[PDB]
Amino acid sequence: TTFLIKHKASGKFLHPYGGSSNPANNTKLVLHSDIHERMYFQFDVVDERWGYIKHVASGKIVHPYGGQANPPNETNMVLHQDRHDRALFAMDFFNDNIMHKGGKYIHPKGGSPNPPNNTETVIHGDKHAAMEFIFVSPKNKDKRVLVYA
Amino acid sequence: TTFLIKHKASGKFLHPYGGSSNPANNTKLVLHSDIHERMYFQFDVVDERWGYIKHVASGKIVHPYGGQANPPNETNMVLHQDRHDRALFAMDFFNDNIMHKGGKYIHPKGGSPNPPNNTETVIHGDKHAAMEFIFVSPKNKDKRVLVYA
Ligand SMILES: OC[C@H]1O[C@@H](O)[C@H](O)[C@@H](O)[C@H]1O
Ligand SMILES: OC[C@H]1O[C@H](O)[C@H](O)[C@@H](O)[C@H]1O
Ligand SMILES: OC[C@H]1O[C@H](O)[C@H](O)[C@@H](O)[C@H]1O
Ligand SMILES: OC[C@H]1O[C@H](O)[C@H](O)[C@@H](O)[C@H]1O
Ligand SMILES: OC[C@H]1O[C@H](O)[C@H](O)[C@@H](O)[C@H]1O
Ligand SMILES: OC[C@H]1O[C@H](O)[C@H](O)[C@@H](O)[C@H]1O
Repeated sequence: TTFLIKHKASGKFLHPYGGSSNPANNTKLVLHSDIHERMYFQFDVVDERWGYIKHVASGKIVHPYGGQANPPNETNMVLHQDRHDRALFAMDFFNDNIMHKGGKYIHPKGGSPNPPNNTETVIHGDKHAAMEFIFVSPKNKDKRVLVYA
Repeated sequence: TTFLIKHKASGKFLHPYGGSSNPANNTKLVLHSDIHERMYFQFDVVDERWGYIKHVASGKIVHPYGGQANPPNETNMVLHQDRHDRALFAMDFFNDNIMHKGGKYIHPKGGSPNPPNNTETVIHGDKHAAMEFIFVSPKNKDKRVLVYA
């Protein structure tokens, strides 16, 4: 299932910085208000809840920068071609968050409920309203879709 | 995906009372330690998180007895052949519970974390350790499996 990753508090979406159909390895993931095919994602299940968050246009997936199993707070989120267990996430559509295998979450850097366009996303352990995400239809940005199959 | 519904606190499983391969409509759902093909379930997605919890052997699905949209606390869980929106549940594999569309959860009657075989299950709004369930492989009762597809 293809979906948009929507920051719940702001309504902005996860994008590769620059919006390329083929971002280079280690391109940062940011929040931005635009909708287009280069901010579409899919989720590839690896082990029950755990899987890869895949940028549809390029096939690269979401990583903590440097590929840590236990990335520290403020580690940047990036896209990278590699597939390994340090790029595993769970798409928690009940609590509305995205958790890395190490137990921390994807946040907007700085934790704003209304981050401006091109705000970087990072790992952080905190849980609060400004780190919530919902997963929605590319044809209807208010319609939640099931990302697991 | 076929799975066992395992009460987390006790390790007992959801069964039709009596274990029939074709339980009559309104047969109660109980907790019991046995494993066999007549306590296998599947989840049929209807609307994102919402779907029907299907008894594999019979094709009947889980209902609150009486089929109310807002069943009160202590309403018995049963199997019934009917499909309608009052038989919609979400299988919350993040918080480890089963939620009815009306917002309440499946519980062991009376709330014991170590209830005896043939304990009835019921609707109740409370959240606590004794209403947690996990969804596991029929071939390995300790291995969580993804119920959504
Ligand atoms: O019947 C189920 C209920 O049993 C009560 O005794 C318990 O306090 C509730 O939280 C719920 O578990
Ligand atoms: O950084 C993300 C941003 O990149 C470019 O500016 C694109 O034009 C936008 O649509 C958006 O994808
Ligand atoms: O930035 C992410 C990137 O980090 C390191 O370079 C790892 O070796 C890669 O596999 C990838 O995880
Ligand atoms: O960078 C993310 C980080 O931003 C701020 O420091 C917030 O207080 C934290 O809760 C977290 O959201
Ligand atoms: O009530 C459930 C219970 O019913 C019968 O006793 C069966 O023999 C058991 O395996 C179990 O299914
Ligand atoms: O007990 C379950 C049963 O309850 C009532 O009889 C409803 O009308 C049926 O569809 C079914 O939901």
